[PDB]
Amino acid sequence: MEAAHSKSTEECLAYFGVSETTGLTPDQVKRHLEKYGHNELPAEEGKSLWELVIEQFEDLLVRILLLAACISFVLAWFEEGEETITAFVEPFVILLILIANAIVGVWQERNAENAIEALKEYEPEMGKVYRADRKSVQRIKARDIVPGDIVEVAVGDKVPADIRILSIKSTTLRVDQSILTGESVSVIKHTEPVPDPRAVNQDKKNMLFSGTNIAAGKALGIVATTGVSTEIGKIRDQMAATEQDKTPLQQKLDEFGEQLSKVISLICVAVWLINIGHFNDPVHGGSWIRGAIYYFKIAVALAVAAIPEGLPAVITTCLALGTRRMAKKNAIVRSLPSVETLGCTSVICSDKTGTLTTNQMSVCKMFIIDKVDGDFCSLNEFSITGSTYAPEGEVLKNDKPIRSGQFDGLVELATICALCNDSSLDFNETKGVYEKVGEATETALTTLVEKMNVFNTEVRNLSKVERANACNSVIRQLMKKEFTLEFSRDRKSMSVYCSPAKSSRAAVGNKMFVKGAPEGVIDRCNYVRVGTTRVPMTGPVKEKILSVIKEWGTGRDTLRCLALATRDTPPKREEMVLDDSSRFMEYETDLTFVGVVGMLDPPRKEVMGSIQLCRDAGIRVIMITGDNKGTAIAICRRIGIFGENEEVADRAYTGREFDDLPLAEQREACRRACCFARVEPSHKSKIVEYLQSYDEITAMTGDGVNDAPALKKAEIGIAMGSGTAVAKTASEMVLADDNFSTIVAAVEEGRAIYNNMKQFIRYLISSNVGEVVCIFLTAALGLPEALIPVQLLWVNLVTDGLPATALGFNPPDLDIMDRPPRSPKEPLISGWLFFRYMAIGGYVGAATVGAAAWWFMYAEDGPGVTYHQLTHFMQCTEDHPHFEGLDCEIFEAPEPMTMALSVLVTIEMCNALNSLSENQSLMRMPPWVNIWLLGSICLSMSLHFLILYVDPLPMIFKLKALDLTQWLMVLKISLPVIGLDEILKFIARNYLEG
Ligand SMILES: C/C=C/C/C(C)=C\[C@H]1C/C=C/C=C/C[C@H](C)/C=C(\C)[C@@H](OC)C/C=C/[C@@H](O[C@@H]2O[C@H](CO)[C@@H](O)[C@H](OC)[C@H]2O)CC(=O)O1
Ligand code: NA
Repeated sequence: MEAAHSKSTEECLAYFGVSETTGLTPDQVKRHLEKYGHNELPAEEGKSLWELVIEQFEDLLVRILLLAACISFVLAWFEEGEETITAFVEPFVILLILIANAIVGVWQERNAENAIEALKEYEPEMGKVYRADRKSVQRIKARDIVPGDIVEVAVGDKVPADIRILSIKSTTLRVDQSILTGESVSVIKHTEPVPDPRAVNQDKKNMLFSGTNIAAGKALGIVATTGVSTEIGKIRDQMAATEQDKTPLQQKLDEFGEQLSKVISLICVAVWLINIGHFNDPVHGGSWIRGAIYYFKIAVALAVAAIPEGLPAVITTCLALGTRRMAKKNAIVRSLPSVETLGCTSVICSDKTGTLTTNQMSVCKMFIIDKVDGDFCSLNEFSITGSTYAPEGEVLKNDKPIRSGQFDGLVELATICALCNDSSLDFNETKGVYEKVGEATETALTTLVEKMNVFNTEVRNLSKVERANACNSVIRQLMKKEFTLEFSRDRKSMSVYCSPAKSSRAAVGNKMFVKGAPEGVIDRCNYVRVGTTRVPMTGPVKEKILSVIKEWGTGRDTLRCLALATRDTPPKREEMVLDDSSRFMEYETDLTFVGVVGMLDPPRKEVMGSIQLCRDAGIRVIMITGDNKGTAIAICRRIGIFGENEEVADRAYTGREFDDLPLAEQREACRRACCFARVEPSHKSKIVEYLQSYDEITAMTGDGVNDAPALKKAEIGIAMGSGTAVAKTASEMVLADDNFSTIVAAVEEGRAIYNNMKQFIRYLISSNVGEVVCIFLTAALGLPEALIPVQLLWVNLVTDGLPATALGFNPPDLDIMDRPPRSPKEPLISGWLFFRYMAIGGYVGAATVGAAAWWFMYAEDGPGVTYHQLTHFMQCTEDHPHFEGLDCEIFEAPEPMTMALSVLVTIEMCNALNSLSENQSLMRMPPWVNIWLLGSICLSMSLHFLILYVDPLPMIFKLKALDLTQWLMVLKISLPVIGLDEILKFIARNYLEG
């Protein structure tokens, strides 16, 4: 029964066919349980296993690198040399990274909590039911409960299923629907049906939702829906169906992997096409097995050279170090990738109360009728000082302090604010200030009564605690609070029936003090108070009332007006039906207007600049609020979303308006709307869908379970620190101080990280491009091997990894918030940037190959050899006469490879300094700016010397120590890379920037 709220209690019993006295018979229990199933959310199966590891080896590059290990393992065993430990190193280190890199991607254990599992914390273990097999109540497992069950609930009990209330045994039934609404105010429930079939959960005043817990009272009802059919269940299915996309950066890296695979695959074919001349060679010239060793040992080098093996470790360390910066700036980021995509935030949908405002409600102004006479009419405006819940303030008229007690209208003003009020004040000694108890709205009225002091009570003699509820208690001495008519969205008001104490205070029997929305209350007023006297509600007077209320709400004050009226001749205690919530409005009729009070929910102290900060950053800010369209717009103009004097008729909508628009115009409205008032529960996720349709990175925010689906669907889900756990687990970010400013502050960090992140990405890729050119040059020309795959890995992992990680601490390029958001489909390298690192990669390739060729030919300690015979090193044993000087092992010498490797390492240290800034010259930007970079460079070169000195290492890397004689040549060939890059930077700023 999904529409059980609209059906009467007799109808729900008739549908399921169950007796309220007996309950479901064990036969029915078997039938209902086998039909509707168990009352429990589906166990989130489809979890990770060994398959999660398989997913890491699904891409193309990972298979190419894996293939490099298999081919390497084949060539590892096949060798004549009697070397032991160095045998299984090439295929060993590959698995080390392939395993390590896979573990990083599989790392979704500690860096990501489950949202649906946190949602299962609301469904209780056991629940009470009345079955036909027994007489007394019997508690069973909540899962065993089925639709049609006659369940029982009391105070403290957690509601097991969506229950249609049948009978309330206690005096009044209160439930804390904080998770399914947000307001901590325990709403009062009733038994009568709600006529609207598609009414919102907040309107269903005869339903107990699962997950909710009874704050007070005891009642019995029939179970309407269970499992996924409940309100919690329907929210769960929305989250389960919602698929989260991957950050635009992640899509670029997956895209780069596909491109890099074609590059490796193309070069492998290119290398084979260059050696197509071997077709025109004798079969007795040698063995094909010797040529196959070259083809296989080359391909493995290509895979290792092209791939940036250290990249994943570099970003994981950077983003982890970026997470700590987020936490310090009040921003608990969930996942690692979230810190980067945060900078690409183009839209920020935020809630007004709590986030944009301080939630420190306080009455600022208030007016009453001065006197009425024909067409003439005059009011009596006042102003209250002290934007806080503390009574430390005063009342003044026209910027002059006055005694509130001297106005009879103000006396009843404070009377209604004190009586018609369930909240109160409470002084906290630990904090050292006055705290609120209940609603922010009602507590402000409590504070107002304390400031006014209409009956002139002693205040200086009182203590700090007695001062809390002094004036309010004095009011309670006069009138007795008989009963209160609960607040409802149908009439938008609240009244309280009151009887005078035994003292004869000139009271006309009993009274009703109304409090609620202006337009609703003023219309039901047929009379108007004038201090002590009363006059009929005339036209001219009603104009002045709504005009001032219009001025306060629409004006710069942006006040939440609240009309206060009183019923002088209310119906008798017997005639009033206390259970019928619909008749409450009729009871609140024929009222006498007393006065209006205007309160303000003060905007955040820093939102003025944060909003303006988004204006420059090109980020669109949309406000979601519960205020009316008129005031919501006025508030938007105040904080900065709107200008003080611009047109915003189509740039702002209500829940009613937006819902009435067609599907096409709803999407058209979301691309220009910057304010949504009176928003429906499901409208949050709708707006996200329309925003996502324009390929726009959205940042929706919430706090309760209602917003979970919207947060889950949004790219950047934002939750509050004071929000529920489900909102936190579903969101990508959690605001520590619940501030809109900390969102923008985090977004600014997101762009700063992405700039530094994108920088070392081009740095590593630049090195990988050079390693491919080094291999292709030494292979195509037919030269001896310049670099070994075991060497290239240690270069990408350590020597390039350390500085690349140190590049994450690069100084933030100022004026970053001046530029617009990073485009989702923006390439990492393109145009001039591609040519820039292409030339840099092109030079290092020739430098490393030339460095090795230097030792083979024009060397000091090396042999005096020429180029034409150096390319024919594979024919050393064959063509004996042409090659004669020393052993053939000299072609496979460690010296020339040490030169090629030293030149590669030295240049990357210089290229790391080139990566300090993208275009800013090293003359402008000092190389010693980033201290962590210099520390990493010193550590890298220290490790470079380590693999040459400490004997155990160089034997494995196939290297031999170089003296000062050989190191000089390395610096001569390496250092020129800075000058070349300096020229490219100079060309970029001059003949490009325009
Ligand atoms: C981009 C932000 C990601 C967050 C993060 C915490 C970790 C990321 C950092 C990403 C590095 C990418 C490098 C590209 C390069 C060509 C590939 C190599 C060296 C690869 O080695 C050949 C290593 C890849 C390891 C990472 O693998 C993940 O594999 C998944 C399945 O295909 C993809 O969905 C992820 O796409 C972004 C991808 O990152 C381990 C990992 O999670 O690392
Ligand atoms: Na999400």
